[PDB]
Amino acid sequence: MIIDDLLTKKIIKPRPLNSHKGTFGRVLLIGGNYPYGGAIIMAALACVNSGAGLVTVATHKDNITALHSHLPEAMAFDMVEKDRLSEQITAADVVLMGPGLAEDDLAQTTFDVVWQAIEPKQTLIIDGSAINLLAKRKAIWPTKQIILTPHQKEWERLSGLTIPEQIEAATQTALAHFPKETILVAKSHQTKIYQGQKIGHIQVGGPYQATGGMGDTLAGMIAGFVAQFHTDRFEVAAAAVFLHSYIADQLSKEAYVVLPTRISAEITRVMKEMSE
Amino acid sequence: MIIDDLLTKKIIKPRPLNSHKGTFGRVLLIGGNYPYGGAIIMAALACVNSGAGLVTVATHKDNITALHSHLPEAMAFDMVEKDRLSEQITAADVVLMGPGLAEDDLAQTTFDVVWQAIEPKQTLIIDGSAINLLAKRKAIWPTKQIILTPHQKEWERLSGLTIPEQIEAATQTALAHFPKETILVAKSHQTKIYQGQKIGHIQVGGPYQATGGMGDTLAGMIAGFVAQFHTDRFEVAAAAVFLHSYIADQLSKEAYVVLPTRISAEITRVMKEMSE
Amino acid sequence: MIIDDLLTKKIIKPRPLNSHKGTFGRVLLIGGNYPYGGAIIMAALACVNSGAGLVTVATHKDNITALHSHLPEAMAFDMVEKDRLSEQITAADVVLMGPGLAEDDLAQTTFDVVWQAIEPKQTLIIDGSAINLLAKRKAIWPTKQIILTPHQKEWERLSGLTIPEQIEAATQTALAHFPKETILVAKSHQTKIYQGQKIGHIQVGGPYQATGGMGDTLAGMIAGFVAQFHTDRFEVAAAAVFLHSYIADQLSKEAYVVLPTRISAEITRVMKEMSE
Amino acid sequence: MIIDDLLTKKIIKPRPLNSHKGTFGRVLLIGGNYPYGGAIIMAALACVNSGAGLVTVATHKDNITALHSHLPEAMAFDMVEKDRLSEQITAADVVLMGPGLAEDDLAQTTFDVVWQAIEPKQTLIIDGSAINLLAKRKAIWPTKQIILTPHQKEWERLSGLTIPEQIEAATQTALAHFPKETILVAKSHQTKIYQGQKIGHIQVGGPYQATGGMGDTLAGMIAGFVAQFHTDRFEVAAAAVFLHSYIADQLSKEAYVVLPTRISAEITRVMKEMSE
Ligand SMILES: [K+]
Ligand SMILES: [K+]
Ligand SMILES: [K+]
Ligand SMILES: [K+]
Repeated sequence: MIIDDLLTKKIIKPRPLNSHKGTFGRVLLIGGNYPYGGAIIMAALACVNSGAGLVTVATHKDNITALHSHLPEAMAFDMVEKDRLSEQITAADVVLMGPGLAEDDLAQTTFDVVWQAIEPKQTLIIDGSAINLLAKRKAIWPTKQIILTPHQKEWERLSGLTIPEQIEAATQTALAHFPKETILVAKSHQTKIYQGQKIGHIQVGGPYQATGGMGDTLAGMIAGFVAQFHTDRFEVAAAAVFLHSYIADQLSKEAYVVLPTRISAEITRVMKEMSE
Repeated sequence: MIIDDLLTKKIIKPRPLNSHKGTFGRVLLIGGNYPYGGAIIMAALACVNSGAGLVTVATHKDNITALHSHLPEAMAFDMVEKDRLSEQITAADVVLMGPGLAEDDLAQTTFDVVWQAIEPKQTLIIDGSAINLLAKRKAIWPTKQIILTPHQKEWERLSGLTIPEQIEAATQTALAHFPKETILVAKSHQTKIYQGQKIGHIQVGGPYQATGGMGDTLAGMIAGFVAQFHTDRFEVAAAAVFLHSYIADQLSKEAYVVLPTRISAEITRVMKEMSE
Repeated sequence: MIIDDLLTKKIIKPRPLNSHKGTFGRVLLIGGNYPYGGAIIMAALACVNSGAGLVTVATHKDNITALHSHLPEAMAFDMVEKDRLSEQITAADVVLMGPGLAEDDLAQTTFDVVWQAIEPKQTLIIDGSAINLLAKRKAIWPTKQIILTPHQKEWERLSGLTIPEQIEAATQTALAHFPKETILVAKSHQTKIYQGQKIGHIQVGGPYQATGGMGDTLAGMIAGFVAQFHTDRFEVAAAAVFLHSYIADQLSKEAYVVLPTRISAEITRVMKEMSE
Repeated sequence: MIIDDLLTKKIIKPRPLNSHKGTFGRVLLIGGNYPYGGAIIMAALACVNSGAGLVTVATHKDNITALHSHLPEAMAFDMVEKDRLSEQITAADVVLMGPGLAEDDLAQTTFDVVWQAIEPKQTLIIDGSAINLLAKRKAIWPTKQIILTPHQKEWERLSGLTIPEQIEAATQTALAHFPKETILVAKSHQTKIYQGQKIGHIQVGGPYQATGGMGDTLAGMIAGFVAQFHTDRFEVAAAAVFLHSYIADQLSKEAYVVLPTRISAEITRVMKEMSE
C-alpha cells in the first residue's frame, strides 16, 4: 500500500480543546555524542516542531549550548549523568536513541542503561548507530512498541542482508524475528515502512533530500508523531515519514537542495494545513 | 470578570515622548540553573520583547553563551557570584525568580540571598520551582508586591489543595494567607488571575499552547509588563496574561503547535497594535 | 544646526567600483568583558552591518562563541592576549574601546595597552565605561582623531558637570580642554554632536529606543561610518547618529520597543536607500 | 574567455532522480584555527548551501559550538585529534584546507598530516594561509586535482610575483610549475580563473563585496560545486566563482554591503533557478 496525504490527513487530527499537555507526550532523545552533536540538534528540532508536548535531550556536555542556541524549548543534560538519565527515562513516553550516539564506550554504557530502564508502556525508537549497538547483543525486549529506523547498511548489520539482497520479501522475512508489533522504517532512496505483513510506499521525495542530517530530521518527526497520536502506530509512523518528504517536495520548487533544518521550520504550518 | 483586549488596550499606553529609560523598569531574572537553562532564556526573550528597559539574568555559568546567542540585549552572570547577585538585586525594580531554578543546594542558597535582599519598593515574581522553595520555609514578606505564577501541582504544594479541590472558592480562600496585594496567576488549561476578591478569566488560548516552555514565556511577559506599567498591578499582570494567549491564538491559524519563542518574536508588533 | 537625511545622503556616497577593501577600513572593537559580553556583540553587529571592511573584536574568552553565533564575519580573540591585542591595534584604522569593557583590573590593563599603542593616523572612540577609565588618569593624547560617546552620567565624571548643569554652553566649554578636533556624542534623550563650536541636533528618535543595548549599537555604527567615510569627521559621526535613530523611527511604526539588534539588521538596506 | 550565466546554467544540472547521496560528494573542511573560527563557519555555510552531500569540519575545539549554532548539518571535531582527522581524510572526496587555518605549530602539523593522507582520486583546495604553508615547503603532489584560491599577496608568496607584476602573462607562466590540471582562482578586484592556457573573467561583482569573510564563502562554494559536478573541473570551479558574485550582484540592489552569510542563505534558491 501507498502512504499519501489522505492517510496523513487521517492521522493529523485537530487538537482537543480541553486536554492540555500529557496528551501530546514526552520524548527523551539520546544521542549527539561527540562529535555527532548536530544530529541530536536536528532530531530535537524536528521533534519539537512536530508538536511533542515536552522534549528532553540526553547529549554530550559540550553540545548542550549549541542545542539551546537552536532550541531553548528542550531541556538538555550530560548523558554521562547516570542517575538523571535514569530518572528521565521513567518520565518519558517515547525514547529516541541513536542519532549521533556513536559506538564508543560511553554509547554502549548508555545503550545498556536505557535498555534496562525501558518500560512496557513506552515507545522505543532505535536509530542510526544504535542499530549496530542492538546488533552486537541480543533475548527479551523491554517493550513491544519498537520502531527501527536504520540506513541500508545498518539494517544489513541487524538482519544479515546485503544491499542487493534487501529485497521486499527478504526484509519482510527478517522482520519476523523481532516482536510482532515492530515497525521498520527502511530509510532509502524510496523509504518504505514495514510492520508484520504491511508495506507502505511513499511516492513523494526527491534528490534534493540527499543531504547530511536528513535521517536525523526524520527520526525526530517520527518521535513527535508517536508522542501525540495514539491510534494505529504503523499509520502514525507512516504519516510522519510521508510528511517529511512531502515538505521536502514543497521546498524543492525553490531549492536545489532541501536542508534538514529548513524542513523542520515548516512542520507546524503544514501539519496545521493537514489538520484542515 | 473577564480579561479581554479592551482591558489590555487600557494598560498598553503609548510611550511618553520625553521620559527615556528608568520609566520602563529594570528586571533581574534568576533561574536557568543546570539543566533547565532554556527556561531562563525563554523568560528573558519574553521580558525584553515586552519592552523592559533593562533585563539582567542570573543564571548558570554554562548557560550564558546560549542566552546571548538569542539575546545579547540582556546582561548575564553566574548566579553563584554572591556579591554580584546582591548588587544586581538592589539595581532591579522587578525580580523574577524561579524559571529553571531547580531545587538543589545552589537554588536554595540563591533563594535565600534574594529573599534577604528584596526591598519593599520591588516587585517579586515567584515562578515554577521557586514556589516549592517558598513552600518549604515561611514569616515576614520582604515585599507586599508579590506575584505567584505556579503550575496546578506547585500551587498544591503551597496551599495544600489537590488539583480536584483547587476550585475557585478554595484557591481564593488559600490566598487570604498571603499579603493582601498578592497576585496569583493560576497557570492551567484556562489560566485565571487572583488578587483579594478579584478573579480574572481569559477566553483566548488553545491546545496549540500545550508545549514545553509556555509558562516561562508567560513569566517573562508578566515581568516585562510590571516593569513599565505602574498602574493597577492586578490589571497589568492580567493584560500580560491575556496578550500571551492572544498572540498564541493569532499564531494558531497557521501553526499546529505555537512555540514559546515564536510568541516572543511577535510581542512588540502586537503591543504596538494594542497601543493603537 | 540640525542633522537630517540630506546631510546623511551627503555622507553615504555610492561605493567606488574599483577600490576594493582597505578603502572601507579596519575596526578593532575592545570590550565585552565579563559579564557585559552582549554589548560588544551589539556594537560588532552594528559595525559590520554599517559596512566596515574588516571588523575585529578583542573580548572575553568565554564570549567569543556567542559573538560568532551572531557574526562569523568578525574575528575575535581573548583580550588578555597582550601581544595579539598589540598586533591588532597596529592593523586597525579605527579602535572602538569601551562597550562592556567594565572597570576591573583587566579593563585598566587593557585601557593602558591600547592607550600606549594608538598611533596618530588612527581614530579612537572611547565609549561607556572607558570614559570613566579616561577620567581617572590624564597629558598627551595618542591621537587627535578622538570621538567620545558617554552617557549623561559618564560625561559628568569626565567634565565635572552634573546632569542639570550639562547645559549646551557648559558642555561646549568643558570640551575646550580636549584636543580641537575631538567629537563628543552626548547620548541622551535627544543626542547632540559636539565638535569645537559646532552643535548638531537630531529631530528623529523616540521612546521605543529606551532599551538596553541602544548605545552599544550607536557606538558600532559610528565606528563603521568613520572606517569608510573619510570626509569631515564631525559630519560622518553625525550621519551615523542620525541613521541610528532614523532606522528606529521606521521600525517604530510596527514595534512598541525597537531592539538594538533589530536596527542592525536593517542598516545596509537603509544605507543603500541613502546612497540612492 | 568570459564566465557568464550560460556557462553556469550548463554546469548546474537538474539532479538525477535515482542517485541519492554519494553522487553529491563528501567534503572535509580544515581550518577555523583560533582565532579565525568564523572563516571555517562561513566556508562551511557556503559548502552545505551549495549542495554538498556531506560536509565535515576539522576545526578548533572551542569553535565547534559556534559552527553548530549556524550549521548542525555539518559534523565538526577537534583538528588536534590526529587519528580522527586521518580517518576523515580517507572518507572525503574533496578536502578544503586553509580558511582560518593560521600559521602556528598546530597548522603546520595539520598541513603535513593532510598532505601525507591525500589520495590521487581526491580534489584538494588550498586556501588562504595554507598557500603560505604550501610555499614554505615543496616535490611530489599527492593529487593532480589541485585548486588554489590565494589572495593577491598569498599568490605572490607562492609564485614570487609582486602585485604590480602579477599580470596575466606572469601569473600564467608561474602556473606552469604546478601540475597541468591545477586550477588557480586569483581572488582580486576582478577574480580570474586559470588552468593551463585558459583564463576566465567574471563581469559580475562589485564594491559591496569588499567585506570580511567574502573569500571564505567563495572557498566553500567552490568546494560544494566540485563535490557534486564531475564534468570539466575548470568550468565547475568557474561556475562556482560566477555564482558567488552573481548572487552578490542581486543582493546589492537592496544592500550597501553584501555580507558573506547573506550570500550563503540565497545559494540554493539561485542554483534552483540556474538548474531551470
Ligand atoms: K484531519
Ligand atoms: K492604548
Ligand atoms: K548619496
Ligand atoms: K541547467
